[PDB]
Amino acid sequence: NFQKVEKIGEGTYGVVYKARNKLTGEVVALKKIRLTAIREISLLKELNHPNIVKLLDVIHTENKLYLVFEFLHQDLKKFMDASALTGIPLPLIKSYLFQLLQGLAFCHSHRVLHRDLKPQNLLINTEGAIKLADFGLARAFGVPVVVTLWYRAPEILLGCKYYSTAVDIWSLGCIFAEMVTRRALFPGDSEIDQLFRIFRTLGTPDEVVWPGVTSMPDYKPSFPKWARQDFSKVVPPLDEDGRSLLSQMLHYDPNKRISAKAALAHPFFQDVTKPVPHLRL
Ligand SMILES: O=C(O)c1cc(OC(F)(F)F)ccc1NCCc1c[nH]c2ccccc12
Repeated sequence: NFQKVEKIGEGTYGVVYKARNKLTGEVVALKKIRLTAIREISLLKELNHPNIVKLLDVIHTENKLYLVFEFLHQDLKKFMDASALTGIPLPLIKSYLFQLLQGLAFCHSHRVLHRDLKPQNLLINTEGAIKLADFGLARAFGVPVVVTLWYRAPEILLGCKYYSTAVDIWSLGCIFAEMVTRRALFPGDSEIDQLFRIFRTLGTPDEVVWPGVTSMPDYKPSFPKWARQDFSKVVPPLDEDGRSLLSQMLHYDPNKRISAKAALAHPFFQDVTKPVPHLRL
């Protein structure tokens, strides 16, 4: 049905190809996934937002699951690498953050979580748009399907079984910091190394800042107690509006962590514009 054009990427869920519909000529991103889900997934075809990748078609044939997505040429990881020596201009960082919060507020309003946000899942086009892609919906929908931990919320790493929309805010805060500084904020290589990198920067959490943290499934009283280091070291250049918003995105307590909807009203976005990136395809 399709002419494979190139392999776009991997991820231990499946493989993604750029492909051309043999009959219509549409170029699409084709996701092959080896194996109540089929129904609720398919609902997403008609649930759409400018800052979410469009799921064109869902095809369950054989012992595999094919997902046909709209194709975009670039992602934020590639753009950030290409911008490492210059840095992404603040107005574009701001526009991207704003759009991603719009995308999250939409899918959170429909009670859909992403769960696995990372730069390489954020697609961008020549028109200044950025879109949520590669949702981690396998577990949530119950599909019978090396992992990056750098953007995982602390409640996930501490074994919370029933985590909330707040996990996506945490991940987006880590990406925000990375656009600003051009370095991953918390590049852990194990679940405990990820946790300890977070603690070394934001302080070991306790019941004062995060009620109930000490009762969490993987919390150990033996965790080292790091002081919180001053937040001025975290994303240095960024102005106080940006730092303020980031600090609310990185609150330990998911109940205190800012929502996508409230973050859209933060003063950091008072002068928000939509610049156009300069993309080499
Ligand atoms: O992005 C993927 O890879 C993916 C995998 C899925 O199930 C799995 F089993 F994992 F394959 C299911 C959906 C997926 N994307 C959904 C994108 C989407 C369109 N409209 C939406 C409205 C609100 C929230 C999200 C969306």
